[PDB]
Amino acid sequence: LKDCSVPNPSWNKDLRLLFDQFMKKCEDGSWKRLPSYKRSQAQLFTRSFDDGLGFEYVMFYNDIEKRMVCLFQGGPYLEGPPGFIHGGAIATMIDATVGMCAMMAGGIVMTANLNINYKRPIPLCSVVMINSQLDKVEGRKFFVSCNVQSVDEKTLYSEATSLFIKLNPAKS
Amino acid sequence: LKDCSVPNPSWNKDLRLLFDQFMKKCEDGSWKRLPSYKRTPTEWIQDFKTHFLDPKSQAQLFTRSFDDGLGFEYVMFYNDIEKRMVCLFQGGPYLEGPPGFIHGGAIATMIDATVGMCAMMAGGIVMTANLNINYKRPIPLCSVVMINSQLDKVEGRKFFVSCNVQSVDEKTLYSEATSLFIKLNPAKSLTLEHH
Ligand SMILES: CCCCCCCCC[C@@H](O)CSCCNC(=O)CCNC(=O)[C@H](O)C(C)(C)COP(=O)(O)OP(=O)(O)OC[C@H]1O[C@@H](n2cnc3c(N)ncnc32)[C@H](O)[C@@H]1OP(=O)(O)O
Ligand SMILES: CCCCCCCCC[C@@H](O)CSCCNC(=O)CCNC(=O)[C@H](O)C(C)(C)COP(=O)(O)OP(=O)(O)OC[C@H]1O[C@@H](n2cnc3c(N)ncnc32)[C@H](O)[C@@H]1OP(=O)(O)O
Repeated sequence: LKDCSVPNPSWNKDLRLLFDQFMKKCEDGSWKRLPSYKRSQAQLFTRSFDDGLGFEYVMFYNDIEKRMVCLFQGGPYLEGPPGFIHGGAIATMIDATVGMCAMMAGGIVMTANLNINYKRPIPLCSVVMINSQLDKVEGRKFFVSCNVQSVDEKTLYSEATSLFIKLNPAKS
Repeated sequence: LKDCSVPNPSWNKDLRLLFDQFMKKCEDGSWKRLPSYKRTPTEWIQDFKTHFLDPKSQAQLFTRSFDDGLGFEYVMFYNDIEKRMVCLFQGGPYLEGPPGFIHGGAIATMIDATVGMCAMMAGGIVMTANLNINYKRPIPLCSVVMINSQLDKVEGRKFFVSCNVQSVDEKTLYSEATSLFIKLNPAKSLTLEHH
């Protein structure tokens, strides 16, 4: 049972720096780091590449603010347009972030809607901040939105909205 | 240039039988099989870098980064007169999200791949601007689905594509999506559109 949401030697300096800043944020308990594990042959999609090759990320959650931040570094195996991250790898990390935000707020959910605007392409081996927030809850409906930005927060790469439906275990 | 859109021992009978059916559809010439590779063909890399975007590898196509059967297994067939691209897709165990089912991002990925390849046939080098997915029913691991996309309208550099994700018998609708793709303006050119 290995935790992948901790620094390894594939991590760019920018990702290490940001991770350290968010670990400091965790000092008073207002933020908290989420461990992540690999998982027949079935494995978690975002944790199925070797180190550095696929998704490298850590999530930090702020309960008071119902906010999830994903620090994310995309490896060479996530390529779409030459030199950039595939639009589906972006959707994947968006979904994993906004979904985990809903799940920390309110428990088990599944994505019903995912609406992504790609504003600027993301360079392969770059590091981004996915910042999501729970906007409103309406019964079983969780409305989470987010944005993907450069580490320095100058560049806006993507914006997304999403709807998660809390499952009713007495039905599934 | 090894073609990954051909049958291999991981392809279950439904993927294999549905490949044969679309291969039959290709005989009259109305449909055509697309190849797919682990890496973009060097002609398109050259074109892309030299005229559009170069950010200054082990690089390989996201959808083709899994060994046989574990990830995305797929083939695309295109109909030019219908402006319609169909992807036959089988999702392996490494695509798991909810236990037993394909991750929403791996569904988004195969949707993006399909609608994106549809936009490219009509528009050349394009990139995703919007991708709007409704996930209606969960897709079980190792199931074979069809992604059916069509180009709905072209307006300047805008290509609007729709699609559906369906079971082989078409009775179960897993997902539906809409999308906007945008034909890239070369880096050294003006557009010269409104704005
Ligand atoms: C052969 C095998 C190879 C395999 C291939 C392998 C892999 C395949 C690769 C795959 O992985 C798929 S690429 C997947 C990842 N995609 C991206 O990263 C795209 C990032 N975005 C951009 O680079 C730019 O934003 C883009 C180039 C898209 C547009 O940038 P520009 O060109 O500068 O566009 P303008 O800003 O002048 O806007 C143009 C018009 O569009 C409108 N518009 C724009 N965005 C919109 C939105 N989100 N909703 C609604 N509308 C939107 C806008 O209002 C305007 O309309 P008007 O206002 O009516 O004029
Ligand atoms: C699982 C553990 C996580 C693992 C960790 C991995 C994590 C990675 C995460 C990824 O893996 C992602 S989870 C994997 C990807 N997700 C899926 O495949 C979900 C497929 N969908 C479904 O199973 C069902 O549609 C769902 C369970 C979503 C809802 O099924 P039901 O329970 O039958 O709910 P109802 O259908 O009665 O509708 C409920 C309400 O929502 C409204 N609505 C529904 N869809 C809508 C849409 N698209 N737009 C707008 N609205 C929509 C609807 O109008 C209704 O509203 P009201 O009638 O006004 O109340």
